Amino acid sequence: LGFLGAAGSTMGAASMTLTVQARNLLSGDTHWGIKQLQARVLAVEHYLRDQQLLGIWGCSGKLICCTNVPWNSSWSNRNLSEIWDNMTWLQWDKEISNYTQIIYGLLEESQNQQEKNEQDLLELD
Amino acid sequence: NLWVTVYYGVPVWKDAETTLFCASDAKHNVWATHCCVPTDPNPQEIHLENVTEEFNMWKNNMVEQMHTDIISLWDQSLKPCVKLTPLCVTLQCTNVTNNITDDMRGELKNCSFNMTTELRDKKQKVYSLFYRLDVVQINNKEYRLINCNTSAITQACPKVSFEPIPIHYCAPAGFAILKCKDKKFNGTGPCTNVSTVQCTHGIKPVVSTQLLLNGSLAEEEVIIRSENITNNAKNILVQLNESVQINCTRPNNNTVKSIRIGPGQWFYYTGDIIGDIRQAHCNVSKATWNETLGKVVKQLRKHFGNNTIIRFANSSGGDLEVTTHSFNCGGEFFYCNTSGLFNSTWISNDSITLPCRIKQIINMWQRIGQAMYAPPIQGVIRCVSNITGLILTRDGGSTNSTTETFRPGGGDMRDNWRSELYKYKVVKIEPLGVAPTRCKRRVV
Amino acid sequence: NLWVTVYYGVPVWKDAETTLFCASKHNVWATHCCVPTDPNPQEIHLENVTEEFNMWKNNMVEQMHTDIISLWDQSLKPCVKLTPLCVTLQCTNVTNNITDDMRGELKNCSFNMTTELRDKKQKVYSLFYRLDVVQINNKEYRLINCNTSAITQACPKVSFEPIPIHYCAPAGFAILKCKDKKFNGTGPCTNVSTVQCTHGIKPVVSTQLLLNGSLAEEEVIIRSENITNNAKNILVQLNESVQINCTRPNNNTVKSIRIGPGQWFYYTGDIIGDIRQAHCNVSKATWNETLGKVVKQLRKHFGNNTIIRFANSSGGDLEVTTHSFNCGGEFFYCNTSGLFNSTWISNDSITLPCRIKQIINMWQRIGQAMYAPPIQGVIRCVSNITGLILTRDGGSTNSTTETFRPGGGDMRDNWRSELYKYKVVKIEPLGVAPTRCKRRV
Amino acid sequence: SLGFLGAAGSTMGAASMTLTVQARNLLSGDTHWGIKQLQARVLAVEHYLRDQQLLGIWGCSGKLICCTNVPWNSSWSNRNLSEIWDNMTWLQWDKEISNYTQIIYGLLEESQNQQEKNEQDLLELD
Amino acid sequence: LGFLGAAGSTMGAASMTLTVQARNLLSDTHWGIKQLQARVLAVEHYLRDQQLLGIWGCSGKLICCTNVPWNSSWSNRNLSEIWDNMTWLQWDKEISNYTQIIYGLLEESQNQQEKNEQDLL
Amino acid sequence: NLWVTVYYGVPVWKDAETTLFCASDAKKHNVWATHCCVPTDPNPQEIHLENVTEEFNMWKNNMVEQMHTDIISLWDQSLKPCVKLTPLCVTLQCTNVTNNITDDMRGELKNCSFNMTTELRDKKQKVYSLFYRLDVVQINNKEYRLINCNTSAITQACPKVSFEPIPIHYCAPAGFAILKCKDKKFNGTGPCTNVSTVQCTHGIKPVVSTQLLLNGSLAEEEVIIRSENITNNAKNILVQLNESVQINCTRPNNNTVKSIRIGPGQWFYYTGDIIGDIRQAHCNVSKATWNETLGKVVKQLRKHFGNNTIIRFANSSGGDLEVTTHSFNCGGEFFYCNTSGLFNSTWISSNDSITLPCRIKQIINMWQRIGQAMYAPPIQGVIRCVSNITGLILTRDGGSTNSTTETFRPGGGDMRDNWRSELYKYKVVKIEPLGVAPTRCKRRV
Ligand SMILES: *[C@@H]1O[C@H](CO)[C@@H](O[C@@H]2O[C@H](CO)[C@@H](O[C@@H]3O[C@H](CO[C@H]4O[C@H](CO)[C@@H](O)[C@H](O)[C@@H]4O)[C@@H](O)[C@H](O[C@H]4O[C@H](CO)[C@@H](O)[C@H](O)[C@@H]4O)[C@@H]3O)[C@H](O)[C@H]2NC(C)=O)[C@H](O)[C@H]1NC(C)=O
Ligand SMILES: *[C@@H]1O[C@H](CO)[C@@H](O[C@@H]2O[C@H](CO)[C@@H](O[C@@H]3O[C@H](CO[C@H]4O[C@H](CO)[C@@H](O)[C@H](O)[C@@H]4O)[C@@H](O)[C@H](O[C@H]4O[C@H](CO)[C@@H](O)[C@H](O)[C@@H]4O)[C@@H]3O)[C@H](O)[C@H]2NC(C)=O)[C@H](O)[C@H]1NC(C)=O
Ligand SMILES: *[C@@H]1O[C@H](CO)[C@@H](O[C@@H]2O[C@H](CO)[C@@H](O)[C@H](O)[C@H]2NC(C)=O)[C@H](O)[C@H]1NC(C)=O
Ligand SMILES: *[C@@H]1O[C@H](CO)[C@@H](O)[C@H](O)[C@H]1NC(C)=O
Ligand SMILES: *[C@@H]1O[C@H](CO)[C@@H](O)[C@H](O)[C@H]1NC(C)=O
Ligand SMILES: *[C@@H]1O[C@H](CO)[C@@H](O)[C@H](O)[C@H]1NC(C)=O
Ligand SMILES: *[C@@H]1O[C@H](CO)[C@@H](O)[C@H](O)[C@H]1NC(C)=O
Ligand SMILES: *[C@@H]1O[C@H](CO)[C@@H](O)[C@H](O)[C@H]1NC(C)=O
Ligand SMILES: *[C@@H]1O[C@H](CO)[C@@H](O)[C@H](O)[C@H]1NC(C)=O
Ligand SMILES: *[C@@H]1O[C@H](CO)[C@@H](O)[C@H](O)[C@H]1NC(C)=O
Ligand SMILES: *[C@@H]1O[C@H](CO)[C@@H](O)[C@H](O)[C@H]1NC(C)=O
Ligand SMILES: *[C@@H]1O[C@H](CO)[C@@H](O)[C@H](O)[C@H]1NC(C)=O
Ligand SMILES: *[C@@H]1O[C@H](CO)[C@@H](O)[C@H](O)[C@H]1NC(C)=O
Ligand SMILES: *[C@@H]1O[C@H](CO)[C@@H](O)[C@H](O)[C@H]1NC(C)=O
Ligand SMILES: *[C@@H]1O[C@H](CO)[C@@H](O)[C@H](O)[C@H]1NC(C)=O
Ligand SMILES: *[C@@H]1O[C@H](CO)[C@@H](O)[C@H](O)[C@H]1NC(C)=O
Ligand SMILES: *[C@@H]1O[C@H](CO)[C@@H](O)[C@H](O)[C@H]1NC(C)=O
Repeated sequence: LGFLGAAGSTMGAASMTLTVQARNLLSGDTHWGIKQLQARVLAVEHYLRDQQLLGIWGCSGKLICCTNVPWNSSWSNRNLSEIWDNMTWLQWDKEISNYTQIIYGLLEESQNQQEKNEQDLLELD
Repeated sequence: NLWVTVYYGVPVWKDAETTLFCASDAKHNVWATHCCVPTDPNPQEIHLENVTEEFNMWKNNMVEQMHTDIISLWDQSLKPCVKLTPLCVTLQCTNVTNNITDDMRGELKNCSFNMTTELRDKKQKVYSLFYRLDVVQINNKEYRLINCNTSAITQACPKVSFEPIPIHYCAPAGFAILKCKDKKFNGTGPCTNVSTVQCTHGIKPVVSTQLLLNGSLAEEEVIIRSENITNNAKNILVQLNESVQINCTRPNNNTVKSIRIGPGQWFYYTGDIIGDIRQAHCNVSKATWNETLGKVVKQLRKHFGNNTIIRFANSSGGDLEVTTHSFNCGGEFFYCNTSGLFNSTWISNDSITLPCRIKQIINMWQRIGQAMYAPPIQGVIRCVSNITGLILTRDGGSTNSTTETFRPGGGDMRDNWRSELYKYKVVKIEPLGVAPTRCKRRVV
Repeated sequence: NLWVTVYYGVPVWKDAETTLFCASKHNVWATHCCVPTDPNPQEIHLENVTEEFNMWKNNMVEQMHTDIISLWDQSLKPCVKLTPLCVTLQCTNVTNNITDDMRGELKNCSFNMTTELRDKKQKVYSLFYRLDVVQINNKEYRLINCNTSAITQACPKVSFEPIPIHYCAPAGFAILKCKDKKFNGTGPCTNVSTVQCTHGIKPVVSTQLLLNGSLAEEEVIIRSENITNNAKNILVQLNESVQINCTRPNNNTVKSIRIGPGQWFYYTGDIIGDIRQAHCNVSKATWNETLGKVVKQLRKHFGNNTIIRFANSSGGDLEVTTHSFNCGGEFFYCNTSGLFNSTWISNDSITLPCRIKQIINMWQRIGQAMYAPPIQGVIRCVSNITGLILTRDGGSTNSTTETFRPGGGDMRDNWRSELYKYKVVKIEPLGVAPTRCKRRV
Repeated sequence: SLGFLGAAGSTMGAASMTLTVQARNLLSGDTHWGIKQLQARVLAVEHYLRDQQLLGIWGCSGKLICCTNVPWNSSWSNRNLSEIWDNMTWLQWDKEISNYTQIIYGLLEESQNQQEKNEQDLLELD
Repeated sequence: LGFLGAAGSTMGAASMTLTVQARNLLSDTHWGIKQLQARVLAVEHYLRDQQLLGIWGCSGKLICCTNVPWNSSWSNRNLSEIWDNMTWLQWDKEISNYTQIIYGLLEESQNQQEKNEQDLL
Repeated sequence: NLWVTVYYGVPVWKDAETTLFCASDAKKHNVWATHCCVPTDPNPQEIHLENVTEEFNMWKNNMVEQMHTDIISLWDQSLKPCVKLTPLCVTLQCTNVTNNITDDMRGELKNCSFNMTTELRDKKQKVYSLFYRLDVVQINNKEYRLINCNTSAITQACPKVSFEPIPIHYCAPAGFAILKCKDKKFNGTGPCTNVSTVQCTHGIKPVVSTQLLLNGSLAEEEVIIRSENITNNAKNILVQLNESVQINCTRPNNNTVKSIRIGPGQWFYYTGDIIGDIRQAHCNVSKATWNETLGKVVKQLRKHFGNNTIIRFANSSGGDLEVTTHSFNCGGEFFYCNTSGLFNSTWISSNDSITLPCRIKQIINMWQRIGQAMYAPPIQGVIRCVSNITGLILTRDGGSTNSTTETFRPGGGDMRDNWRSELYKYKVVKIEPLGVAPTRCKRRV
């Protein structure tokens, strides 16, 4: 399908559309010219912020990444079978509201530790 | 077995506000000049399977942008044009008396004044006819133009066409336009048939005050949409599922003359008139009108009770711009009397002829401080247009008589675009998210 | 033995220039600085950091100058022009209810102005101050700027009252603060911290003496780019404020006319009651103690065996020789010679007369004249002196007696006071260092 | 954690654990005024991208800390390693050298070129 | 040697300058806008190239080997001609507008590889 | 047994339009320099490309189009803050200047008077001045108005602003490169084998003139004649000379310039009087040089027309002064010089400098646009300028009956042609870093 045809997709099914969603993110009177110029700049800023975060978390090389952060019961209490193919991703997303900063902080810290540990030992005399 | 996985490129979005740009493709038309992007929307439609969305037309920021953008284009288009400041002089006038019917007695005045010309040193005496609506007595009598005590007036440039053409609004990267596909949607429902486009439908900016012209029709039934049905002080936007054809003319054959005032600045004169003097008129089929209103009433009573009697009275007192049906017909500005359309009470072929007046000074968008002068148009004017909807208000002040009254409404023009784009929403794309996987990062 | 290793995100910076944005109802400042500031200062004190500051080279001063000029020019852009009024005036003196501290100061003028219709003229009467009117030669007069510049009426609905202004760094930049007690404006500073934005600095415009600014804290602090060089101004920051109560005592009437379609002109009309000169009241006791404190601090720069005298101002135009400020929206010019008479050898207030002027050539710029519409009623304000601009009279022959004269200068020096503590730097995330490891291959 | 540049007083070694905060604060989050603001945003982006491009070129993309295959030259600096990492901050370090920037970058560019061409030959062989 | 210097060199030889080119791709209201528009476009083109290398799994390498088989239909020219005699300009003329075909194929190979790894982890 | 190999930083490009930025050197109030505040590099680069071929087409070149667009804009922006002369167009009363003038230049000037508004709105002042007849049109007793009064507002150019052309370098934005053809003898309408890449163009002065190309690039080997279509007689022929010819032009009379205030800081300048001799403006070009130069051009034309042809020169078609004469700016004044003295002879199968008269006018419809006008303040003192002719613009009459005799005449057209000549050797391309090729490697899985 095309962009967003995955809207009704389950979390499992949705994994096969990560490339259509990703490829469509980039690009397609004084006051008019400025407004459109501003819009283009903002699109770039949003793009870069997302890339920076994936970089920081160590998942910049993939559309799908396993992290070194455990899942918390304070975030959700559902089964793997409940979530995959028995859940539509759009709803899964509303269900994780307010957990964004918690999760990001954890991703940053676990990545900080992994890089540090590798520097101390794999690079060791 | 409890871990975190992260994804990029997930099909997720949030309600969002961004700036849209226009595009249109089909001479010196302002809309055509401005909306320079080619469109050609061949791949636009993507259906979203298993999607329900919340829409709310009354909070549509796109309406606000159209209002803003339309005014901006209008003003910009009039900047490189002739200023008529030099015409704020004492004007001497007498009555036009020749070949005038009763309906037009005193309507036109024969005026003259001392105008400047190319050299500062030279003056010229000129003559013109005016509609009484544009001229005020000073107090053989002396007059001034109505705008001179408030602001300078600018003459619109004759080559420039403001004729509305379909305009498509296109999203910037990172955004999408989401559309409701529900024939019974009243503007705020949780639509269960949703699709998206990158650029929307070509909707033309037709501007009017009592009834709505050249819009879309409802697919199956008349739909009555209001932000608060209960609130009497709201415009009710009624969309018809059938159009009503209306024919409207300006029967007098106008001679247009022009005089140079400045180095390249020219002013257009009304000249004189060929043919007996008559007022302007619009014609609506009586039977069609009666069927149309009855259809509205049935739906209206579904909201207000099917044992209710509904009176459709004419407009309330107020300024011409408020009480009449105002529209642009062939470049001319008409102010028509709609009382002839609202004289029935609903309980359990000839046309309707509506007299109309013409005014050349327009305080468009009700923004006081500026005025535009509409040059006279050579010959006669005829246009045909479709009534695709209307605006009503409740009169209120009920006595629990179960007899509601709905006079015609009015207001700014935001409601006009809200009606046409009631089905569209804008969202932002959000590519990142996580899930409760059982996979841990595999590390040394 | 050692290898090159590189890092990203290294906490270092370089001196740099950039554009700071402004952040905080018909007030020009409020309108422009529509962006709110965060409620949280977010200041990080740095440990083990010394930084070098130089207030005389702080480019933030230049930015503020540019920004203020822009706002004034923008603000007057949509206002009615008064060029239709550059006509010959017929004037006589106002002689009734005169105390003679203003004899001939105000004149009664009349003129034929254009009304909204071009073919109708009207006789109008008004009262003008001598400062705005010159003789052409019941004599023929003209406004002072009708031979040099266009005159624009400031819009009656727009306030220019200064509000605190905060400047904020763009991403990639940071602002460092000095905050070193008794710092003289230059060199290494050890009380350094990092901030996102400056505090709110109110852009009060004045000459000779600075009003409603920051204090010197514990001691009076005197700063100059060069102590010896008499070409430099001396910025004296007081450690306590001095209040001054200033008024325009006459009860005025405001009248207006249409000079065009939607074009209204405002004028002084009539005066209710009798005539009194504008004036400012300064406590002498406070003032005399204040000056002594200033001298005690000046002594560390010139020697404690030197005798000091304070002189009145030098010659120049009104904007140069008198103290100037905006009070109630009116423009006051005050004679401060009475404040600088004494010598220091090793309620009892003073009243300073003031003058009122309506046509203002702002910022020492010529070609853009602003007309100040009249204010009805009586004007009163109380302002705080927080510092002075002084110069050393110069001409010294090493006589051991020195004289300091009130100075003044470009508005940049006033902003230089509150911008004293701030510096902006660019962040440089990359760096290289030696280590033990070689890249794994 | 002190936050952005709170590491200014930290030793070079200690400061390595704050590289992430410094990275986070590099991205953001009247006709003339509008232009000035656009210029500011564009330049910030250009600087960000230039640093990322170079990390790519030098083969350290995705890392905050990267070992290279370029040996250290004592002509740039000849100091005790323990003094560098434990008794100096990064700001002091930068000031200590404030040189040889182009030399180092040239060495990094080439050592990456050597590594990628060697990988290409080996992979075509197997 | 220099920016786009060895333009006439063969495709194989040309590998020696690919880095110089990469390093040189990054840096009155009407005038100011023209310049901003130019800067923005340069950024957009740059990011699109990076995005493509990302989606194909080549973002970490200047020179990338992929698993997409070569189609003799696109070109039946020999490696002995392509790397040793032809230049990149000539080659591009002979790519005969099949670039987008290859892009679609590269994208599919990458999708398969990322999914397979995730199932294996 | 092949797969796809992906490369980044690939040395390929495409023809592409983009704008260039303007740069200038370190050498006031010069309009060009004021706009082009970006300095050029002290050390320019050029890389010759070995085993390179390219194609140039000067007739389809957006570099020229940009230069035109920007030069117009700059001109107009420069006049934005200058005093408008709107109040100046009042009934003008004139008599002819005949008492001090020789029969030559007699009748060129009129002595006119008018009542103009001064600093105060209540007053007018009586002003009289000298005018060229070309700026004044009769109304009908003697009664005149300014010639462009009934077309547009006239703005006085600001007297401090210099328009003297300075070399301008156009520089590529990142992602783009400028290619140039170094072939010693080519017409730039096709393939080139000596090609190099540069960051910026050679500086080109923004000289404005018609039917004659002044202070440009000189050909090095021979006269080179180029056109878009040789057989199309409706097109201009650009002739690039390989030897320059010096032309000495003057405005010989010593005037007096006066000025008045017409408003609050508004100054108007006009010619007050003339002291001494009154003579027509003129230009002097060596005859011998001209005949040899023209002969070289003819030899070059013969290469395209035949061994037995007859090459006739004649003057241009009649029409507006602006298209008919060799217009140019000399010392800041606008000259409209005769052409016929140089185009009379037919070529068959001290130095007697030719003197041509020049007209001068102060109201100019700049850039051949209608609806705008500028007034040239009078310039105080005697004016002399000496310049180099580096090229010519001619048309062929066509309508051939194969008589073998053909006529060439001076002619003009859009001023872009002047810049096409200077830019005939440059092209702009977009750099395209990605590409693919077949390989013997596959990824490890
Ligand atoms: C609802 O929708 C309808 C249908 O589109 C609109 O009706 C149209 O209104 C426009 C504007 O008045 C009409 O266009 C004008 O037609 C004039 C007459 O043209 C005749 O001859 C041509 C052939 O040459 C026929 O195609 C045409 O049907 C007529 O028989 C022209 O003279 C007008 O020209 C104007 O502009 C030119 C420059 O472009 C000037 O030189 C002219 O002097 C003049 O100013 C113009 O083209 C159009 O014909 C109507 N369509 C139909 C089917 O009748 C309604 O107006 C719209 N309602 C609302 C409220 O918007
Ligand atoms: C092709 O190229 C030639 C270059 O030689 C051009 O001819 C030159 O034109 C310029 C512009 O008018 C001349 O420069 C002017 O010269 C005037 C004469 O003064 C002479 O003596 C002084 C003594 O120091 C010299 O510096 C000066 O160069 C002259 O030799 C000056 O009075 C002018 O200054 C005034 O005008 C300028 C305008 O920019 C102002 O900036 C100044 O403040 C001042 O008001 C000016 O310097 C130059 O002299 C000419 N060269 C020759 C032959 O002498 C041709 O014009 C050009 N072709 C075309 C198409 O024009
Ligand atoms: C342009 O073509 C010439 C050949 O005409 C190239 O010369 C080669 O030089 C290398 C050494 O650097 C030799 O090993 C080759 O054998 C030469 N080629 C031939 C056919 O003899 C020259 O390198 C080419 N220039 C560029 C930039 O590629
Ligand atoms: C919507 O639901 C149907 C089952 O009724 C399913 O086959 C289809 O794939 C779903 N749509 C999407 C985008 O997954
Ligand atoms: C989950 O979050 C709570 C806070 O609500 C915290 O106390 C707990 O330690 C967290 N557990 C894990 C496994 O992260
Ligand atoms: C986030 O917190 C709010 C608090 O009111 C809650 O309503 C909402 O459901 C939460 N979102 C989640 C847990 O997805
Ligand atoms: C608006 O809607 C509410 C709920 O239906 C109703 O109570 C209210 O009366 C409405 N507005 C007014 C002013 O009637
Ligand atoms: C409605 O009709 C009445 C009947 O005379 C009239 O007075 C009134 O003005 C009409 N509408 C308006 C504008 O009030
Ligand atoms: C008016 O006032 C001036 C003060 O400048 C004085 O010189 C003059 O004599 C006065 N004239 C009259 C009428 O007394
Ligand atoms: C107004 O104009 C008349 C013209 O007769 C003149 O006498 C009178 O003095 C003028 N009045 C003023 C105040 O200038
Ligand atoms: C200030 O400048 C003068 C010269 O103008 C010099 O003699 C003196 O030493 C300078 N003093 C300082 C504080 O640098
Ligand atoms: C002078 O002052 C008295 C007292 O307020 C007042 O009654 C009188 O009218 C004033 N005279 C004039 C000319 O204003
Ligand atoms: C960098 O090298 C230059 C070469 O002379 C030197 O002047 C400069 O001081 C060096 N940088 C520092 C500050 O160490
Ligand atoms: C491919 O063609 C070239 C040139 O004709 C030839 O040298 C080569 O042997 C052919 N096949 C291969 C790859 O050997
Ligand atoms: C010019 O004007 C004078 C008036 O003195 C007249 O004698 C002469 O003939 C006129 N010349 C022409 C050709 O207009
Ligand atoms: C233009 O060139 C073509 C050859 O490409 C030629 O056939 C044609 O006749 C030329 N046009 C004219 C008017 O000679
Ligand atoms: C005659 O024509 C030939 C080409 O056929 C040319 O090479 C030769 O130079 C010409 N000779 C003359 C005298 O024009």
